Amino acid sequence: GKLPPGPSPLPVLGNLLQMDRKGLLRSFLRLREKYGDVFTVYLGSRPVVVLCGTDAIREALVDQAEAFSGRGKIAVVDPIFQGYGVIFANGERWRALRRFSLATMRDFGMGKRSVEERIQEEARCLVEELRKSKGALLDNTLLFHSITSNIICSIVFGKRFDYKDPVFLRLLDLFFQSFSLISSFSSQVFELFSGFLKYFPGTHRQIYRNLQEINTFIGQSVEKHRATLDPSNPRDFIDVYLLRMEKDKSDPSSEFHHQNLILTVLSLFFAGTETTSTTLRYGFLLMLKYPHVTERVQKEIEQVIGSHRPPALDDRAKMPYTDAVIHEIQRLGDLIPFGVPHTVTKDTQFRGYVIPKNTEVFPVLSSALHDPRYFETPNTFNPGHFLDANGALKRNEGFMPFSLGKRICLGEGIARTELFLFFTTILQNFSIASPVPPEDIDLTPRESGVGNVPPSYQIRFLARH
Ligand code: HEM
Ligand SMILES: OC[C@H]1O[C@@H](O[C@H]2[C@H](O)[C@@H](O)[C@H](OCCCCCC3CCCCC3)O[C@@H]2CO)[C@H](O)[C@@H](O)[C@@H]1O
Ligand SMILES: OC[C@H]1O[C@H](O[C@H]2[C@H](O)[C@@H](O)[C@H](OCCCCCC3CCCCC3)O[C@@H]2CO)[C@H](O)[C@@H](O)[C@@H]1O
Ligand SMILES: OC[C@H]1O[C@H](O[C@H]2[C@H](O)[C@@H](O)[C@H](OCCCCCC3CCCCC3)O[C@@H]2CO)[C@H](O)[C@@H](O)[C@@H]1O
Ligand SMILES: OC[C@H]1O[C@H](O[C@H]2[C@H](O)[C@@H](O)[C@H](OCCCCCC3CCCCC3)O[C@@H]2CO)[C@H](O)[C@@H](O)[C@@H]1O
Ligand SMILES: c1ccc(-c2ccc([C@@H](c3ccccc3)n3ccnc3)cc2)cc1
Ligand SMILES: c1ccc(-c2ccc([C@H](c3ccccc3)n3ccnc3)cc2)cc1
Ligand SMILES: c1ccc(-c2ccc([C@H](c3ccccc3)n3ccnc3)cc2)cc1
Repeated sequence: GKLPPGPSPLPVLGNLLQMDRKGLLRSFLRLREKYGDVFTVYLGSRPVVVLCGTDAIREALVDQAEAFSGRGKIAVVDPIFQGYGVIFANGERWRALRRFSLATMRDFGMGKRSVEERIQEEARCLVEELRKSKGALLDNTLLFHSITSNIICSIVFGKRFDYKDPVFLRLLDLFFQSFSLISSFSSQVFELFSGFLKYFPGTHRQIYRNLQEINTFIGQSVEKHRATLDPSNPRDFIDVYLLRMEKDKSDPSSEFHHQNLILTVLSLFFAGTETTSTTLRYGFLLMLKYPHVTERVQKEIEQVIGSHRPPALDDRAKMPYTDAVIHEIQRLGDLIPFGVPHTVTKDTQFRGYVIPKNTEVFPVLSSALHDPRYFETPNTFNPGHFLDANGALKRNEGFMPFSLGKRICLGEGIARTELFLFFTTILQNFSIASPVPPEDIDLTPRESGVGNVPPSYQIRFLARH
């Protein structure tokens, strides 16, 4: 009849500066061990419910799907205004964002050319590019960001970029390069007081460069498309925009808004490719640790796909072992350990407790991905987790990398497709190696960030013959 049990928000002088997973995990584990699978922790004076393990998470996201279908909130984590929710002042801006997001999402699933085909084309170009390395040790970060990003570029501009095209490299840099922001508590307060909120990284110097060349490219590309536009046959998304602009008679202010909102949406699409990239990077790090598994996968590729044709999405149905391996990669990859926050849409009764309407809830996906109740070896790579006695693919309750229920990842489809095609196409044409012996491969993620990302590592792709 009350909120789940948990620690008190007090004392206030109890260091409101929690900043690190190595210590947040320690705290998380302690709380779960003491209060159970469902507890409440406070962010400032804000109650946040935490769900642990496969059972609790599915009972909420699935069994009471509607109740737990509310969107999470963006809360201040700093000691000042700690816990306060932050929102856009104009509710319409938000609704417009959701609208364009969905519309654009629908448009990308259209066209004569399928996404699978573009991913195959990209996989082909990746193979060729890797060959040029003649097996030298390299950091696959740039190329893995490149292959997922190029799919969006292909869809938008009509064709992919060459990996070394300056515009493309500046684009990858704009979205994924880390930059340093220098400021004091006082200077940040002063900015807000002056009416400015600069949240994203990049000083004039840093970003003005990339951005300037990028805009020029977009400008002229929109120009070329317009000069050769065929209303009967839209080639790509730029055409779709030009056509869906016919009779868009609106003042400069409103025109600006429509245009910039599209760019903002495309930006989110680009950022989203990072989850797939990271999963691929984690996957290959894992393959380095298990050379024999990698070989089995290559063997299955040989049996089903052969070596005279590129892998196709429908080949996955006949490749249970590789499928199982990819599942393990996502499971152990554990990209979003804490899950994405939700809110209950009404006072909700859950396992004897009452979660007030609008309360934030975190389904800790990591605690499910490593659930000893459903995975025989929760902390060890094991394809058996998804295979029956006859080696056929089988599902596992603990597997929920894309989350579950009504808010399940809208991109799970394209992500799975890219994972499969990139993973199999690469291993079909290459074997991999590292100075670091298998038994010494460390799967520990970077200490920074909210998600799990493999730290930089060296790997070599040996062309097969
Ligand atoms: C291996 C890759 C990916 C993983 C593991 C993943 C994971 C997730 C997870 C766990 C959520 C939160 C679900 C919840 O609220 O409970 C989420 C949401 C979402 N993802 Fe992904 N994602 C991936 C790829 C993608 C891609 C490629 C896109 C974009 C095209 C994308 C778009 C979204 C969107 C729009 C949502 C919010 C959905 C909603 O609340 O209704 N994701 N994703
Ligand atoms: O004085 C106005 C100047 O406008 C420049 O930019 C044009 C561009 O040529 C024209 O393409 C643009 O509309 C399209 C760009 C807006 C974003 C469209 C998005 C579509 C999806 C992919 C990302 C871009 O409108 C701009 C004007 O509002 C023109 O280049 C100049 O020639 C013209 O003199
Ligand atoms: O509130 C009183 C307690 O404060 C400290 O414990 C804190 C820890 O310092 C603090 O690190 C911990 O943080 C818990 C919240 C973060 C982990 C739980 C979830 C947060 C949201 C994302 C998913 C995980 O909360 C504990 C309980 O509040 C002190 O260490 C305790 O001695 C004291 O009893
Ligand atoms: O249509 C108005 C909507 O208002 C609320 O939605 C919130 C959303 O829950 C809330 O997530 C959203 O936040 C705005 C986007 C997140 C902040 C982004 C900025 C954070 C600081 C750095 C710059 C970016 O604001 C919306 C209101 O403007 C209500 O919850 C919705 O039910 C209602 O539909
Ligand atoms: O037609 C209504 C649709 O509602 C949901 O789709 C939502 C998704 O639930 C919802 O996640 C999505 O949000 C679009 C904005 C994405 C987040 C943007 C923020 C990211 C973090 C920084 C601030 C901005 O908008 C979609 C389209 O409205 C349902 O999931 C869909 O099934 C349903 O078709
Ligand atoms: C209740 C109590 C505490 C928290 C909490 C929220 C965030 C963090 C902390 C964090 C650190 C590492 C992984 C995930 C989150 N953080 C700080 C800035 N951005 C993320 C630590 C704790 C959330 C709810
Ligand atoms: C293909 C399609 C779009 C883009 C693109 C390029 C730059 C931006 C640009 C941006 C600027 C800085 C960081 C991220 C994106 N933006 C965002 C909102 N309005 C402008 C957005 C999108 C790049 C390639
Ligand atoms: C339109 C298109 C895409 C999105 C979008 C929404 C959320 C994210 C968000 C994400 C945010 C930043 C980097 C990588 C991913 N995410 C995480 C898991 N699944 C998605 C990325 C993109 C929003 C609107």
